[PDB]
Amino acid sequence: EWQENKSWNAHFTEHKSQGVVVLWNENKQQGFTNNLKRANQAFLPASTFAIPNSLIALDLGVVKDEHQVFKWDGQTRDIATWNRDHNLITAMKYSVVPVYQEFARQIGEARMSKMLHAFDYGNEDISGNVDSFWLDGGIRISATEQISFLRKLYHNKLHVSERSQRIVKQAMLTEANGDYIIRAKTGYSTRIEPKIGWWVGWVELDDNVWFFAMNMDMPTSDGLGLRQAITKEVLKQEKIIP
Amino acid sequence: AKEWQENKSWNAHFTEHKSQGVVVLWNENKQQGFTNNLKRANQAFLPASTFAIPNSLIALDLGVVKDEHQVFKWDGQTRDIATWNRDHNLITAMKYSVVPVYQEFARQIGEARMSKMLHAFDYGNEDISGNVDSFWLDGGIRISATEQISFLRKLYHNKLHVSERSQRIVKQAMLTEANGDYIIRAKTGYSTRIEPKIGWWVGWVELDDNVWFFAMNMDMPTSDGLGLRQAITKEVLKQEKIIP
Ligand SMILES: *C(=O)[C@@H]([C@@H]1N=C(C(=O)O)[C@H](S[C@@H]2CN[C@H](CNS(N)(=O)=O)C2)[C@@H]1C)[C@@H](C)O
Ligand SMILES: *C(=O)[C@@H]([C@@H]1N=C(C(=O)O)[C@H](S[C@@H]2CN[C@H](CNS(N)(=O)=O)C2)[C@@H]1C)[C@@H](C)O
Ligand SMILES: [Cl-]
Ligand SMILES: [Cl-]
Repeated sequence: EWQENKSWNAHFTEHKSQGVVVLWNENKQQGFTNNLKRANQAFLPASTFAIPNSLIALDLGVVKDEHQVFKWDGQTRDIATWNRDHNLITAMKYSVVPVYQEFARQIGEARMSKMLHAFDYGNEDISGNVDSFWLDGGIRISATEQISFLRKLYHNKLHVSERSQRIVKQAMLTEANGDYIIRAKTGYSTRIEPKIGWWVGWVELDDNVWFFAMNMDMPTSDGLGLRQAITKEVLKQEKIIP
Repeated sequence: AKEWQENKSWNAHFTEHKSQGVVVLWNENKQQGFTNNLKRANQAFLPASTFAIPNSLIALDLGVVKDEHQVFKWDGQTRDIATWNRDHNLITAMKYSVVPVYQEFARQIGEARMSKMLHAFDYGNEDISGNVDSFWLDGGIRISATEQISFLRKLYHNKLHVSERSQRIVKQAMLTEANGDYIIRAKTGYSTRIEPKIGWWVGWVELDDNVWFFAMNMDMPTSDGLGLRQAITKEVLKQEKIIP
């Protein structure tokens, strides 16, 4: 079942914001959200598209492994961490769009369309060329749809190799300590309103996994740390992390 | 290949705690090694719970362990470490150093396959003499800090003669710490059945642009000092500007 817990709206309104958190308790097969409507509204994925793009690139051999180096093209872009050589791990850490656009061009439109359909990722009616559609609004996805996709990835159930799925889950590693492991991907959609932040992923515990997907209003880049901070406040409230 | 560099200033991090030991570092990009004590870096000890790394690789490659979700049920014997008295999988068995799970792996692998695969891994002295389910606690096997690094470099590069999948699963199980600055994959040990009683910590630090392998051991006359395995290692990594 799904349970709506409107008490989590306080974690957004404390920051003069609005958003949705969606949680899924894998052991109990139960979901929770503050806003069932916004949980099911589709937003541009922005940098969260790094997950399916990386899976497809690895499965087709566009990317050999997580050590392959994608050289900087020497064009200075306005995110400083993009202006250097990357591998699949650092490209995900720094959300390096130009690396992902070269992956997409090599995948090509036909194989990209077929794979996203196989993954049941995003809307049926995608539009835009293969290096741009995932930046310019040609694909969108909801927080509940991000959870369903991430559950398939966690269980190695996507229609790509087990190896591809294991490598991308390695690249998603964000935090680990003696209490929990978080595998996740941030996003920040700026090209089309509403400007939003994403954080999608899961928390591994000794005896359970909690999937999460959040998006929130992001009128300026000043608020970007709230993607992780508000999510962690909800996880702490629900006793998932200490 | 390149000369080991000795840095005796690291001894201060041991003597601060009235302790003695060795830290060995390997800079992968530069193919350069560093230690406070070249002699002790080459001294071979029982691996104790550091053996969980090769034991898990062999169990996965032979199909004794299907994957990292397979549950190893508690046998119902109450042991003195409370976290052992519960069901485990390959991830939690490594986190809690659950010897009874690893002893079941070793019995299913058996003496012959265990001896052959440690030979294939070039692991320490390759000697499994003793009980098939305790030789890494009180039998003949011995490995040095430098030998631990040689083994871990092969694992990092998927160069051991087991499947790539087996190597990726064990590296997942070794995950110890991750933040925006670094990832540590590592395994603790504490050898208490045979003198000298020692602590171990072996593994690597992944940075954006390099990997630093480490192997440390130290005298551990009482369980008091077990946190020094990680704390002394991190003081050295901080001194060398590897972590903040
Ligand atoms: C993905 O969604 C986009 C990228 N994701 C970004 C992110 O890191 O969240 C970056 S924005 C980057 C963050 N660090 C720089 C400075 N932040 S600050 N000090 O101004 O608050 C800017 C980028 C948008 C992808 C689609 O571009
Ligand atoms: C592996 O080498 C041995 C195991 N390694 C352990 C470890 O924690 O490093 C456990 S010892 C663990 C720590 N806390 C309990 C002991 N007392 S305390 N709270 O002071 O640390 C249990 C175990 C020895 C394996 C061969 O047994
Ligand atoms: Cl990992
Ligand atoms: Cl063990």
